[PDB]
Amino acid sequence: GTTYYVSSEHGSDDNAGTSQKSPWKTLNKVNEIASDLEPGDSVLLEYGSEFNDQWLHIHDTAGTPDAPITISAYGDEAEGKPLIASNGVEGSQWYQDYRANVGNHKTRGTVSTTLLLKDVSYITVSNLEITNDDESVYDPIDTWQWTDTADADGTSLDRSADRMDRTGVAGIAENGSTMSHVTLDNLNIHDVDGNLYNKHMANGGIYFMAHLPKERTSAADDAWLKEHVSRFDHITIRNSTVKDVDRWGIAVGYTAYLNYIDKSSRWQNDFDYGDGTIDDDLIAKYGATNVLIENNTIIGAGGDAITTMYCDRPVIQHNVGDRVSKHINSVDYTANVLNNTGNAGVGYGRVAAGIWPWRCKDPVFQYNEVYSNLNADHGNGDGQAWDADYGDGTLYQYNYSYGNSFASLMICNWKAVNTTFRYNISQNDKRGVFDLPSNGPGNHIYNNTVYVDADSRVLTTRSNSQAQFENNIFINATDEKKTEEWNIGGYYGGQVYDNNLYVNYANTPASDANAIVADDVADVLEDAGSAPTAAQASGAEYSRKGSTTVFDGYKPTTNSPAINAGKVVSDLNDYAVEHDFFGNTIKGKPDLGAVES
Ligand SMILES: CC(=O)N[C@@H]1[C@@H](O[C@@H]2O[C@H](CO)[C@H](O)[C@H](O)[C@H]2O)[C@H](O)[C@@H](CO)O[C@H]1O
Repeated sequence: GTTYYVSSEHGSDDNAGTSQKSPWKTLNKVNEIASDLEPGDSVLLEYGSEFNDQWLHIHDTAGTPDAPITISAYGDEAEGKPLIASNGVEGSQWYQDYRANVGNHKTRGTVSTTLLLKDVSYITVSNLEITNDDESVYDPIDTWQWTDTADADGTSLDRSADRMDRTGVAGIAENGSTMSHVTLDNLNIHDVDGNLYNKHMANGGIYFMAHLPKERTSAADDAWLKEHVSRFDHITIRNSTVKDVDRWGIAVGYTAYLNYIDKSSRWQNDFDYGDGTIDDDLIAKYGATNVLIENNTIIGAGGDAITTMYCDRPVIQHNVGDRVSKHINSVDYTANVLNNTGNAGVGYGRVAAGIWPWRCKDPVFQYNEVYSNLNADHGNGDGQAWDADYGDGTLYQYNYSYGNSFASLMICNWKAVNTTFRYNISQNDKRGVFDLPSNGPGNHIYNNTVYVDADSRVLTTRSNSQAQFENNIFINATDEKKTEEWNIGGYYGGQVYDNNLYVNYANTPASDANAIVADDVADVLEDAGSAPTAAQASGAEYSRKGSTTVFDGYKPTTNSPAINAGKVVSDLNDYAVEHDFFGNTIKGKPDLGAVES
């Protein structure tokens, strides 16, 4: 098919636009043909371009498996990725409507979006700079700090509950068809100044949600509704940066069809989650398939870094979350949050975790780093790196958490079931490592290494529910031997421990008939607590290849009591043991903790 060139500085809207020799100047020539773009068509924006007060709204078109549509850059890479900068302009706005009740949230309203993909399939978008700046909002994460009062050091926030929602990239399905094979690659998304509060409008860095294609009046409409399902398949977001956005970093899969998955009777925000189990057929039919989120960097999101929602077996890997929950605090999150009818309340949704799933089935979170999730001591009711939330079969493996305000992992309330947390390193995670607030059963927590400083402890004090703890290394990183509270509460049997390593503690858990005790961590691990304290300058995950890595301190010493000392785990959630934190195969009786020497 056809290739179109646009050059902010060298082009003219009087050119044919079909040649680098004679390119267009503005995105309005692209907006005009957007829905007529065809398989194989490309739109190439020239490195060094700035499209200020402009936007790209592509709708109701598709590539083919063999001829996809491409939005990318052309020219001298060194001039910097072409910038698209809508700046909130009225021309960037559109009307969002789920067309049903999809939670006690604002789910209906005006949205400013720099790059909107509405029912577009088989499209790749790459190599773009995307902002949605409000010059009247300034709160950069690079120089952010906790201030007792609002708007100190010439920061400025709009705390309005009714602040217009903004997104850098919005993926919207509302045709009752599958929106499939969307690739976002190597986008630099920043300064998307959305609503501080709203969780389920297209409000943040990147947001994909599905709407009903028409209102549902009564049960009589289900037969039709269930056969024209707006949903996502094969969404990939990779190599992208999302920085200084409100509220969400990356959110994929919130859907009107949650009324089928969450079994609403009246469709009046009334739900039945059953035992927390989610049927395969249900999440596959009404939710999102083949969602892949990899090699991204999230810095200073107002709320959560990355959240998969109503996704079937999504894969979230090699991503980095850095200093999120910036705006989830008592000074910034002040207003009485909107619903569609009135108020959801003051402090409603004043909670955020790092990288996690909402009502997903067997999501895989592997090879991710999360640093210093913010504000647990200033009004953030979460502040964890990881949150096995409402959902079934969450797998967290091979992840690094550092310095999070409140704990490494949460497992959140009654309908959070069948979680595996294995081969993860937690270092300097504050006020707890494991957060077990009223969680459901089936949770297996094994072959983790957890470095517990004097500002933390093994369990959050509010922990009260089920966890099977095996082959862990617990390190009391203080100057005396601590008597730890190994056990709080009894929901679904409470915390059961077997065959873990307890370093520099004065006691072991009552339930652990197979405890390994060591007084000195230096007889166990090469250099515990020595992994990094902040994300690599580049935003990439630190390397885990070579003779030398930043994680080498978690390697067991040559005659470590960790070596071959684990029980052989039977994973309670049908997740086969394969390798350790570094990709080293597990050989024989596993080594205690997250690293096979
Ligand atoms: C079980 C629970 O309450 N978990 C909290 C999450 O709250 C829900 O999130 C979904 C969005 O995917 C809806 O907004 C739902 O109505 C909320 O109750 C919360 O999202 C996270 C962090 O933001 O932490 C838990 O406390």
